Amino acid sequence: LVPVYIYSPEYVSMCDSLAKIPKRASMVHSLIEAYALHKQMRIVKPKVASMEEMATFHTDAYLQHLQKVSQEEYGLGYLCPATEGIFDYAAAIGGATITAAQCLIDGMCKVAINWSGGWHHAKKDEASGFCYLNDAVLGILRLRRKFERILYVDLDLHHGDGVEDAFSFTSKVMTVSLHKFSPGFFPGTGDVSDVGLGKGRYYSVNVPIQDGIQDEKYYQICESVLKEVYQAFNPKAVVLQLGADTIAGDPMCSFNMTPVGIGKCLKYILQWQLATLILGGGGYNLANTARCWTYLTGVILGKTLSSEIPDHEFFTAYGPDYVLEITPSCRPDRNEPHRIQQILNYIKGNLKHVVI
Ligand SMILES: CN(C)c1ccc(C(=O)NCCCCCCC(=O)NO)cc1
Ligand SMILES: [Co+2]
Ligand SMILES: [K+]
Ligand SMILES: [K+]
Repeated sequence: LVPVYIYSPEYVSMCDSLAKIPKRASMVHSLIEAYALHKQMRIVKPKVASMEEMATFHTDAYLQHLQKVSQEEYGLGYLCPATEGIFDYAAAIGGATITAAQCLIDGMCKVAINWSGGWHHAKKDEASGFCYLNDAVLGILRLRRKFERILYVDLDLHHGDGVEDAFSFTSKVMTVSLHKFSPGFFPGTGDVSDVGLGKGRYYSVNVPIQDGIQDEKYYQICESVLKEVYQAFNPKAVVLQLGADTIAGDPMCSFNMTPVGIGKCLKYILQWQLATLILGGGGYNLANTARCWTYLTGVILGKTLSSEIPDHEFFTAYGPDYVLEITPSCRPDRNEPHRIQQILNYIKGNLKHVVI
């Protein structure tokens, strides 16, 4: 049947509050609306995550803390300050991801979308990198009720450390993250020699990338890795994290990608035809993130979209040119193709240890 699109007016208003990405949620949805793609999807009201559902991953001590400070010392510092209503926004986004997982279980759909999810840094007892709750972990754990092996792919600019760590000692969930890996660059983990630990050894994969990667070399990397993971690990479902802080024009100022490069990655995964749970993440050039996740939504739906941005609530944000396409910046590509090749070999090596 048709892709699920998780959405409600109130969920969006809630996610709009998030101080680092104000009104992003409305922008993304408004743009998806303007292209009529919600017509071609099933809309499902997210449920709010209960206290017990969040404790499938997070500790009770953490969670009760989060709640208390939401009314008026678990990582709630500079990057995750303890503002009002944060407990509720966290529950909302957690429930939204879980809800999508549920839809995939009940075979309602083969793809389910929560663009406002993708909070990949949160730990069981600590906030991190703007992430107060790990919704990707919550959804993976929900998918494990039905699906034997889960692949978590993370294409955010940043290492999916929170999700990797949660599953670091298990062979039931494999984590693949492609990310900027550089001294000083958050969160600092996920060098190619990071493979997980114990029973989980070889069931974490990390691709370290330098500034200025563009669509071609990026897709070459991504395809090469996923092909191997697919053959070795033979996943029964995919949780996919598509943070748009990789996209040219983002103030993270790092990668030099366009949504076409990412959708080719998404297409690769989609052809496996598994239960796939699609998440957003970072993305701080707000119009650009909307263009990306709108385009990606086109891809999910095998639609080609018109190059001119329809008029809608946030049309002014798309000036001066009002086109869907993003132009690569002229920034240097810092990725030596030798280093990339050793990275790919090192991973191919690693993945030989994975036999199901
Ligand atoms: C005062 N000073 C010199 C500094 C203050 C903050 C940062 C920083 O960490 N910036 C990066 C914030 C991390 C965001 C990661 C969240 C994300 O998009 N994950 O996907 C650096 C220097
Ligand atoms: Co990010
Ligand atoms: K990543
Ligand atoms: K693992």
